[PDB]
Amino acid sequence: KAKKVLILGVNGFIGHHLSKRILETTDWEVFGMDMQTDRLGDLVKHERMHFFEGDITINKEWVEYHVKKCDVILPLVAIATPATYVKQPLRVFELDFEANLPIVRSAVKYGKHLVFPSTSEVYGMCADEQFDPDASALTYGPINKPRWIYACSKQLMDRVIWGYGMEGLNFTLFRPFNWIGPGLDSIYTPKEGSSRVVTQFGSQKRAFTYVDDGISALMKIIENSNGVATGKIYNIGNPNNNFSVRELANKMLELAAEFPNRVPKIENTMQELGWAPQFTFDDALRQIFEAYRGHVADARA
Amino acid sequence: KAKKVLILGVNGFIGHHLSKRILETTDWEVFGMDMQTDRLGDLVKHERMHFFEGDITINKEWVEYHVKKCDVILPLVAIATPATYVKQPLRVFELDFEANLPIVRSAVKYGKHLVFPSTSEVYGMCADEQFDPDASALTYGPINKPRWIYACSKQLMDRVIWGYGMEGLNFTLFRPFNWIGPGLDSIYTPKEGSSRVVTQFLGHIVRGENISLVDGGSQKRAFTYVDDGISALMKIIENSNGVATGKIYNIGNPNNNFSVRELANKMLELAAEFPEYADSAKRVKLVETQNRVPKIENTMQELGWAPQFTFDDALRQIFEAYRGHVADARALVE
Amino acid sequence: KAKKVLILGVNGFIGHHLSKRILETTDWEVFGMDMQTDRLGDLVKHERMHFFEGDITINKEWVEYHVKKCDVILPLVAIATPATYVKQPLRVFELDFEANLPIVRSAVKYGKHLVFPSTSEVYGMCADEQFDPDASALTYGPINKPRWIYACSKQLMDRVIWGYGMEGLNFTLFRPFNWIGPGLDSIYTPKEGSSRVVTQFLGHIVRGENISLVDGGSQKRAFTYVDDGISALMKIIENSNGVATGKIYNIGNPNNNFSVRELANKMLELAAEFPEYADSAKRVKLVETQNRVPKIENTMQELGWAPQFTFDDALRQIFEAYRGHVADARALVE
Amino acid sequence: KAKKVLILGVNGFIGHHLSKRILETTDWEVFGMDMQTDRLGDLVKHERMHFFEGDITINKEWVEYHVKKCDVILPLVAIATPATYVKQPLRVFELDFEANLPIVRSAVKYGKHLVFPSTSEVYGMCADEQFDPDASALTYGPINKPRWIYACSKQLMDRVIWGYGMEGLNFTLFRPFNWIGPGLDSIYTPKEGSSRVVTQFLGHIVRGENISLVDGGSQKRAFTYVDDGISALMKIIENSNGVATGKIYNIGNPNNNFSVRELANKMLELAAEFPEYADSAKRVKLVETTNRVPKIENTMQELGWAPQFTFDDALRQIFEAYRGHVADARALVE
Amino acid sequence: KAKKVLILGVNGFIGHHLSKRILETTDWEVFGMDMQTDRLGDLVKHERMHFFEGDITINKEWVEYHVKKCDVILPLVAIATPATYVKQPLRVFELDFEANLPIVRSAVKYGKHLVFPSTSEVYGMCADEQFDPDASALTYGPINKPRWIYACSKQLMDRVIWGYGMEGLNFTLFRPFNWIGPGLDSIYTPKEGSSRVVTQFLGHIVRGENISLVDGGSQKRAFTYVDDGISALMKIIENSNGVATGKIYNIGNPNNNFSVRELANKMLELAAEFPEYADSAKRVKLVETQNRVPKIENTMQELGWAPQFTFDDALRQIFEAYRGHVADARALVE
Amino acid sequence: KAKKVLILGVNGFIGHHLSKRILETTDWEVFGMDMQTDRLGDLVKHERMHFFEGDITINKEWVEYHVKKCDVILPLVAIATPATYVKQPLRVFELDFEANLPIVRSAVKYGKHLVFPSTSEVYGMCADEQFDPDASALTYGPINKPRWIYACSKQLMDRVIWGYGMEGLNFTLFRPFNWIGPGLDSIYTPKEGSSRVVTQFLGHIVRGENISLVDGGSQKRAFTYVDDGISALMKIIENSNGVATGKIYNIGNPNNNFSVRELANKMLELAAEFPEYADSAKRVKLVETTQNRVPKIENTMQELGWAPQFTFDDALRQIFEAYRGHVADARALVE
Ligand SMILES: [Cl-]
Ligand SMILES: [Cl-]
Ligand SMILES: [Cl-]
Ligand SMILES: [Cl-]
Ligand SMILES: [Cl-]
Ligand SMILES: [Cl-]
Ligand SMILES: [Cl-]
Ligand SMILES: [Cl-]
Ligand SMILES: [Cl-]
Ligand SMILES: [Cl-]
Ligand SMILES: [Cl-]
Ligand SMILES: [Cl-]
Repeated sequence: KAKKVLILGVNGFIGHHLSKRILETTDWEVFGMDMQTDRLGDLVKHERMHFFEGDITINKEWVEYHVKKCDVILPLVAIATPATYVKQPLRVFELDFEANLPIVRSAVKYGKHLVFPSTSEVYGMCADEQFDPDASALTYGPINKPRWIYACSKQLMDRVIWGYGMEGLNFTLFRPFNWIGPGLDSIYTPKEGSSRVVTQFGSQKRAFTYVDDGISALMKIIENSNGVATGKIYNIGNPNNNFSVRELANKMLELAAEFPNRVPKIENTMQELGWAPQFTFDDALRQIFEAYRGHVADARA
Repeated sequence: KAKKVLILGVNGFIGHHLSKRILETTDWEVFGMDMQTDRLGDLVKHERMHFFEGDITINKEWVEYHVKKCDVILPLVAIATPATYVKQPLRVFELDFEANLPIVRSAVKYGKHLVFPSTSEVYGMCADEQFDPDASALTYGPINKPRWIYACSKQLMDRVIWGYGMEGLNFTLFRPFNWIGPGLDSIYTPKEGSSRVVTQFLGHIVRGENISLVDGGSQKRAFTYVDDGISALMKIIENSNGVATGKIYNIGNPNNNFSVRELANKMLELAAEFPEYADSAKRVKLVETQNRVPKIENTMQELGWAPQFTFDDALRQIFEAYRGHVADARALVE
Repeated sequence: KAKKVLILGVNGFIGHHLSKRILETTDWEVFGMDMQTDRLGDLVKHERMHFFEGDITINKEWVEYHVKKCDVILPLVAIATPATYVKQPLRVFELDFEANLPIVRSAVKYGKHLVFPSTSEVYGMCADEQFDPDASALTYGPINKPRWIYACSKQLMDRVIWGYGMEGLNFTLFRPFNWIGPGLDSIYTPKEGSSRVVTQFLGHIVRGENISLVDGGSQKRAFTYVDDGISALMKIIENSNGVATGKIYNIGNPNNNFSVRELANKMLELAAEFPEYADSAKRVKLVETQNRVPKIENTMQELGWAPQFTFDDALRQIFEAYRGHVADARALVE
Repeated sequence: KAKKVLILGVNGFIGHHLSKRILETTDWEVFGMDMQTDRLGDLVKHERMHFFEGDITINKEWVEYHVKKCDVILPLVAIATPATYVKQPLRVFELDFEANLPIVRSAVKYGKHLVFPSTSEVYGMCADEQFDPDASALTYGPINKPRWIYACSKQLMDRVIWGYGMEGLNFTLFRPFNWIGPGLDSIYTPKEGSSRVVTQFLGHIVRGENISLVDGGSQKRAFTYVDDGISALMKIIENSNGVATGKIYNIGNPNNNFSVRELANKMLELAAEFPEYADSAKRVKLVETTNRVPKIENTMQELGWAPQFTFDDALRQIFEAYRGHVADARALVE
Repeated sequence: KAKKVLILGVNGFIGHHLSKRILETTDWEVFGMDMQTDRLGDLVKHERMHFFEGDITINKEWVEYHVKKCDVILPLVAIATPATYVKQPLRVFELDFEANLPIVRSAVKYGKHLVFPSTSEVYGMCADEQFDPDASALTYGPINKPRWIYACSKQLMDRVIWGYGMEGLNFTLFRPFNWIGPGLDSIYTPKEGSSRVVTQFLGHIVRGENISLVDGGSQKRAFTYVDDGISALMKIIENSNGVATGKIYNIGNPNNNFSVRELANKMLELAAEFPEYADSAKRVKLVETQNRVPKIENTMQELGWAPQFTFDDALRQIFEAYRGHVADARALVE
Repeated sequence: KAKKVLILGVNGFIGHHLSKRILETTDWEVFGMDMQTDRLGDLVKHERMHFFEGDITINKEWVEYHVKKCDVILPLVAIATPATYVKQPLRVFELDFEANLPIVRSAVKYGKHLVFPSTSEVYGMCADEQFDPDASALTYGPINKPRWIYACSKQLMDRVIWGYGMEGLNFTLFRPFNWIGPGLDSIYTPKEGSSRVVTQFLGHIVRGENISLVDGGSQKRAFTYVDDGISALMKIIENSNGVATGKIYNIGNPNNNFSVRELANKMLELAAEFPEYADSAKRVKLVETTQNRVPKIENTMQELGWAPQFTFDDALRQIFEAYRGHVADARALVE
């Protein structure tokens, strides 16, 4: 009777944050697949948490089985390191596109709700003051700029999923804009996750989104009250936290003193999900320092 | 000994015209795959022409075998009908991308020269005065406009090929700009090749039907006679000194830049000169319901190539060729 | 050391009652496959009970591994709902026959005991007074009566298994005749096991819904308490001296021969005795919209078995078991 | 535009006689698959006859390709030899059912007309005065009589095809009743087509071997000359106004109703009239070892068809055709 | 963070002794696959011991996943029973070579350290005083002596691994020379590990059965206590600065050099001292029905290793361990 | 009715000579598979010659279909170039063993006669005076000498075939000893058939390039004219009353027993007699760089009714004659 949520790549930034919220705030069962459990801590001991081992490129039977068993499908496995797009464009395509296509097709076959991570980068060099999921044009560079294979792969997957939507697939696309929070993803981790630049730590701006706001929108998508999220595409970002790299540096140091254009349009996200981001840039970063104080070891790695 | 050219989807516009030039002007052997031969006429009786049967979505072993056998690989099979992009986007992805990828991957495996039909559509809503294959940005609409699945499939394919190029694949991408001539592909033929709009307009003229113009036919296009298209293709296949390896060429005549309305008027005027068409053409009503110029600098310089045919010669050649084959012209839009 | 019994589709009527008997009366290990465990209660907690997850149409490797590991193989997964035969005949074939064949073939490959649920329906419109698994002819209606795809699929599987038997497969076929008891499978559960007619009547009765008597409801059938069914299965699994190898057993009580009408009336009269049912049952009308008696002589002598439960005992047990689980009862037809 | 007919298992009795009619009386194209051509006479020469090599159990790609290419699909490959049903029941299931199913599914996928050889045996031990494809019940013996695996495999294939018909498959099932004529398939040839008893009896006769009658050879059967068989098929393939779509036709001559004893005697009487046969025919004794009328009303009415050849006409044709081909006749039982 | 060691075929001689030493003397994690855990004792309790179920011939996905997950890959599954080489050489090839090749290939793909059990038998009838892994010639009998398919399959695997080493594969081959100790694998267990001749002799001794000496039992061999074997394996798996990468190591004690006859005598003589063995030992008849010294110079010097255990100390160790498990000793030859 | 002989890798030395013998002396049908026909001359125009296209690593369906169709199965496709064993051992294994295994398994399934080219190399460093297929030990070097992956792959295949023989497979193994004749396979052609040492010596001689003599070139070998090799093969394919079923035959002329140096000198002397080769041949020097190999053929002679007729000298003279209007094809032997 309880809703079953399938998270592929659950040891990630998103997976462990989403699992926590689910276990703590609902009666849903979590089916979570990954290779390691190091980001989950105590979640795995929870009686509605069901971790299992597998890789989407290898455990095809075990993955398909859980797609049939579950109600809502989150395939979160994906290469999302900008350095890899340039150096090994083919690895990006093989994992983010080719390895995920069967999982999409299983969600179709078994009539499930596919909640898929598109990308904030899908807009590319779009010039709109606000990136509109229903309206903005999508602009990439020429073929001889291979970094664009990431955006192009994600866009094609969006259109393939949209195509299946035209034939009856219940899907929601979401595009996270620079989610940040405790438990940041490791630079080389194969998951849609956290903002790289913030871990590492100049006038390029981006919209930073505290993870709790991101997760809240996701919960509403999974709950899908009245089927409102079906067929829809949502930017999940805080456009009020549009800060430059210099500003990030300066605020992070000003915050560390206490302890011893790519703007997402989110109108449809707010209205349709009854959602609004609560965390200011300042709140967001304060939260990350409060969290990592003990674990200086986990920070470096 | 002789160079071997594999054409997947040979029974049609590019298949016919390319095979013809190859047989008549080189010692190369042609291996052409398709389901039927009714567009090849007498080419099959030539000793250097090797037609064989197969379908790229079915005959995987027989196709791969030919990729290992041949030197140059041209996979022309694809849905390239604008209406289908909107109504059936999944079928466009499945065939144009998904079913061509194993062919690309065989070309990688056996060290062959992959000569792949990219598309003029890949530039999308590009604002550049000339679409430049080494420089222009590529712009599509949002996900809720599914017609863009074609340009997006074709883009991702160009990038996957580019990624193999970075690992040693010998490839050339070509982007035909509105190739037109005798033996146009039927509107629903799943082959890269001939300008659909010109084909559609020709079918209307000969059936005596109205020609419908969106936004008063303001859309401008660069029209290219097939002989010009083929000559650039020949140079790519020859690949003197490896000059075409790693390259992307628009193959178009930027000097034949006309609006869709100008195209309709010109074809209507031309139809009236021919007694085979005039009477159907008389019945045609033009009814009512932005700039796409190819840069061809690299194409002309690297390949020693220049387009020779004006808009006028192009269309005339077309009307000449169909005059005793009006039934063929009429069936172009069925 | 100990016998390992593999049950595929363990989470239901047969899986539950059998497993229980195995755990309480033998030293055998039970390996049970299904998607959920809600029909197994605390059985999973027992050290000789090994539940594992999978679907026969998906987990090919995991199922075959278990066929190699275990000694006796009971593949229970099957659409066995009459309504479904008529409306989705292909689903019945795909699951009951096609998805079960690889499992049969692994039992062959690894030299296991295949204990396979055939069906009392295999006899079809047989005219014999007693359905004899070694002698009775098997009669179905024409192709335009798709209801018979179920019996025909099951007959073909029995013949395939028999063909494997000719080549050395150790098999036993069993044909349950309307097994009934606690934990009936709900009507769309895709498992061989419980009498659908008794299950649907129970559901409708507890819901105060009218009952359908097809063709006046004079078709006579034989009803069997689950404990009698299970006792016989236990004998088959133990297979003392190889007595059940190559054999085909009807498991049912021929003395419990009642018509559909008689069943409905009996169940109505019984429900009136219980406080949980009497109110809803009073609201039940019978609505109008030959003999199927099993020979069990070989089953009796070869397995040293005899059914113990009368019709009344059986139905009584069922009503008692559901008194505290009225929602389970209501859900049987959901 | 011309209709394309696909025959899998073309090199034999049906493939030869069907192909000949098609080529002689229509503009349709034949695509015929087999391993050899020795039974096709001079047909291959015909420019509308397209023979190709392959085996339905091996050449999956080449078979699927031709299914997509063609309009009408006749899969004739099947073990149809009564002795093999008994001794090798698994091979019968594997070829007749399991290897034909992917062909049925390709016909579904590509929207083709599947014209499938069901069997006269599907009725089994039916008691009806005439075997009615829309109504007659179907009765086989028990599982311990494996001969029934042929009829049961064929029945299930019919129900699977029927299930696909419910989802939109354009099919016609046909059941030939002992078709006979020149070019009989030898007894161990795996194709549906010719009467094996007639073929075997001819074998013995030409070889001077005794003919065996079982249970006194009293069983009546309907015998059909091949030309009447083909005329029905042609009407099916033509499918005037879609009338054959979703139908099941017995194709036989109910007026040619003869026992096995009578068949032997008539064949022996007839052989004595032929110099080439008489010396061998004299040595044949009938040795004792220890009714099947087709209803053809729907066939006659929907196809506008009537069987024209008497049993006597039919046998005379056969003896005439083999008269200067004694070796071939002897080979029918090898 | 911590090194992950994958052992395929863990429930046996090497598996138990290796996992124990890993858990006690490192912080590494063990991932061990097998069908059962009965040879693992209490090792499964350890938090760094991860038993999982599977068979390399079936659970392809689960095996490949663990190869990607783990750092060092030990595939121990193989028929290594001499009589089976003779009786079923195909089974030996299929398991030892064909079924292990995909495991090797995954180790290549994912960049892992392949630590592979080659065999002392690979030298065959080598005439060298010391079998040198870097220099000794490898000598087998003719094709009509099927016993050599074992050594031939193992040889080819070593050369295939060496080929992948040339391309970057990080491998180490190890060749155990008659490893012996508690927990000997039963004779028909398909795992590389323990000395079959010693296991067979112990089995007969405890069963009061005769011992067979082929050709007087004058064949000499080197015998190695298990702790000495494991110590070398630990160094290989630690692989300090890649010292064992690309290397081939015999792991034997050349000072324990005894004939089969001397082995039998010494085992019987030592059994007399044990009251649990003495009585069955007196019933044993020794009945009539080449030096094999490993060079270990590279093993000693590269790995910092030396065998500590004398032959007599090794046999007494074995006799002590089986003292309270006579059942287990007797099951060795079943 | 007529016997059907399947030759996989028909466009080369054995394919050509065998196909010719079959067409001229029997009523058998030849089904030959390759990528090209340029080594087949006129043969394809013959009504009992059926050439078809395919590659054993790719056209699995089309190859298996032909195995089922035909009666006798000759899979000739294999890397057999000594330099490639050392440079690319994996490719040798993959083609010679792995890609041939399914063909063997099809022959088992469809009850055919598998006639498999094993190799004289299978004996390895055998010390026997005559290499006996039924008795001689098989000796290779260590793992770190990858040249031995060829002999080891071919040995394992012979043992897998033998194992299927034990369960009923109709097989014959044949081991050519230095078959030499017109139409030599170039040294990089992936086919069993011709002596590489003779082929490379010819190639270098006609190109006026040095010839290498490994370890002084003292090792003696047996050299067999192709006609003698084909005569034995024909008897195997006919297989009258199953004489060849389950058997292993060396096919060589042990009377043509000459050292590698003797071969060089003999070829150089022969080259000097032909105007097309003489100028090139004068330029060749022998380069030394840092064990007899006699086939026993008693079973082959007595079982098959066979004996080699051609001397070393006739054999090489026939080769030199054949190539003299085809100098470019001789030079290509080592390209
Ligand atoms: Cl870039
Ligand atoms: Cl805010
Ligand atoms: Cl659109
Ligand atoms: Cl111009
Ligand atoms: Cl029905
Ligand atoms: Cl009773
Ligand atoms: Cl029978
Ligand atoms: Cl009549
Ligand atoms: Cl042996
Ligand atoms: Cl010592
Ligand atoms: Cl070497
Ligand atoms: Cl001689």
